[PDB]
Amino acid sequence: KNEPVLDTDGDELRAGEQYYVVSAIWGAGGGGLALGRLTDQKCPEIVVQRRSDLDYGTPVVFYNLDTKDDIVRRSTDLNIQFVPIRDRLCLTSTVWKIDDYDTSTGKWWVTTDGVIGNPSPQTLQSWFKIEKSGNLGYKFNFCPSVCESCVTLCNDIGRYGHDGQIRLALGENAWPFVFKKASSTIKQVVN
Amino acid sequence: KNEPVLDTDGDELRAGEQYYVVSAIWGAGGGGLALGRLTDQKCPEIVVQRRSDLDYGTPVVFYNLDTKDDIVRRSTDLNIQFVPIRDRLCLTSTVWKIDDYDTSTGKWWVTTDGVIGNPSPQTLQSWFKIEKSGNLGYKFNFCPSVCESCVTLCNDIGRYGHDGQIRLALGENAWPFVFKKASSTIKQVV
Ligand SMILES: [Zn+2]
Ligand SMILES: [Zn+2]
Ligand SMILES: [Zn+2]
Ligand SMILES: [Zn+2]
Ligand SMILES: [Zn+2]
Ligand SMILES: [Zn+2]
Ligand SMILES: [Zn+2]
Ligand SMILES: [Zn+2]
Ligand SMILES: [Zn+2]
Ligand SMILES: [Zn+2]
Ligand SMILES: [Zn+2]
Ligand SMILES: [Zn+2]
Ligand SMILES: [Zn+2]
Ligand SMILES: [Zn+2]
Ligand SMILES: [Zn+2]
Ligand SMILES: [Zn+2]
Ligand SMILES: [Zn+2]
Ligand SMILES: [Zn+2]
Repeated sequence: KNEPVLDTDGDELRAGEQYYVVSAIWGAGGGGLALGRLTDQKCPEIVVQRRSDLDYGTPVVFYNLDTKDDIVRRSTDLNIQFVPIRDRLCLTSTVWKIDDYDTSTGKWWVTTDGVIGNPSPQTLQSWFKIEKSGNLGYKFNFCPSVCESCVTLCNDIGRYGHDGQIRLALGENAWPFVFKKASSTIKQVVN
Repeated sequence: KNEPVLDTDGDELRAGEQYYVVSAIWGAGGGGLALGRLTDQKCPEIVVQRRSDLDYGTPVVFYNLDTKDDIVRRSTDLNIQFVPIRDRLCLTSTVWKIDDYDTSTGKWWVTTDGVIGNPSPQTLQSWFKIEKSGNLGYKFNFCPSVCESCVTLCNDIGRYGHDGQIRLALGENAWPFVFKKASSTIKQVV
């Protein structure tokens, strides 16, 4: 029942379709999201942002909580999965999830090896919401409500430098994004 | 400066002194807290509650954020450490800390191997608060203020049965406790 998330063409986002997640702020605001690697723990791959605003990164696909709903809506728990075109460097999943607290940095990082579906305590770390960010794009929000009796973090996602890369983590200042159709989705609006 | 936490004799808690942490609800509400262990895990030890209300468990000591304050006060971050009278089972610390999320239960357990002091992002999981719980004892709360920029859990601590034992975890319904001074030795000013 919530309002649909829109892409840069003004079209409602469709579950199951590929979208680049691109910073709503260009220049020093960077480009799109992608799979990255840390040298101390190369798998699972982490979520990073490309520094070049003309690099849209790797597309993601959204999976709704209600698998019957074709539309991606604001403020509704969903799973997010990178869909790389090239061969896998890691055998962990490319599904986003919130990591365990990192004492070395004070951060709750967005990483991968998440799980699709099965809303439950077991999958709590894999559920994200998309929220409107004022009048400038959207933000990711980790505040799952799939388990009413579970204590959870409830916080927006920002971007933070670590080891020379731009990572995503829970933080006080959300980073805004827009959604751009990947080539496979552009085919869906043309005959 | 917030109001002091009081023990069962009406005396303020002092840092470094040993206190049993005993359920304010007796009978089916159980007894005091103690070090325990899991089946697959001997180390670090976990925080458990004794089922018998005349078993006060293992005493704890409190460490203040500011090492100069000797009084334990409500709604202030502190470290909590078991001081067992029995041989250690582990080389890990007996300092309380919030565990990593347990996907198999949906719980954020209170465990040990925490750290004393050094309020920082590195030690964030080791800082607890004591709050009044209405007309019946005190509750523990995990909601550290030691790192203003850090994102943190912020929740009361309840008691939950798992795998035959009574554990503590973050939860919506806090469990109430009182503090019984453990030793009959002289109350010496630090
Ligand atoms: Zn439309
Ligand atoms: Zn249109
Ligand atoms: Zn290293
Ligand atoms: Zn590039
Ligand atoms: Zn439906
Ligand atoms: Zn991890
Ligand atoms: Zn680290
Ligand atoms: Zn690193
Ligand atoms: Zn105050
Ligand atoms: Zn008063
Ligand atoms: Zn006194
Ligand atoms: Zn007094
Ligand atoms: Zn002072
Ligand atoms: Zn240790
Ligand atoms: Zn642990
Ligand atoms: Zn750890
Ligand atoms: Zn488990
Ligand atoms: Zn179980």
